[PDB]
Amino acid sequence: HGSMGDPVSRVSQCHAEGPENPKSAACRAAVAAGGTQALYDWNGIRIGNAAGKHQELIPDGRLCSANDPAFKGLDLARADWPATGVSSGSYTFKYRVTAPHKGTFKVYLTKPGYDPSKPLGWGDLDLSAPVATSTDPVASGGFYTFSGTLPERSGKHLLYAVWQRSDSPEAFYSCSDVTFG
Ligand SMILES: [Cu+2]
Ligand code: NA
Repeated sequence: HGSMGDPVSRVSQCHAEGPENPKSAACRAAVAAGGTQALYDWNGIRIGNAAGKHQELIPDGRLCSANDPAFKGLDLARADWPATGVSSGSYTFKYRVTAPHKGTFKVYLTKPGYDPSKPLGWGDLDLSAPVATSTDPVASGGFYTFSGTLPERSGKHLLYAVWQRSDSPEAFYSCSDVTFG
């Protein structure tokens, strides 16, 4: 259980605003669409029986909720999700982990031309060249820390992190909004 901490996941960012009266238009829309409970369960975007079949199990437009209706407010195609500013180059990812598990993280970045006003699909992600991978990182202080590389990009983008357990078919999913502008 967990979610991306740096760059902060969309679910954790809405939680940090105060789920009962969010600050941003985007998080207010997420709560009107899917309720406040999702934000308290920020560490629980999961598929119990994924077994590496992410693209088979998760429809386009359902990546940020992992096709769980509880999290459907996170699927909105907003141009205005609050975003972490990033730059191309080496990057130290921090994944906020509330329950450690053996397994592998892969982090994918949207392709050039990404339009956040359209639903997120697998086709929008560069799945052939993950920006980071980490197998069995060591939890410390409530985080996994692992490095990768953000490639050259120009404007609004999204990072999609898949955490597949190795002792279990369960996986966890995180989308983080970023901008290179
Ligand atoms: Cu867990
Ligand atoms: Na975005």
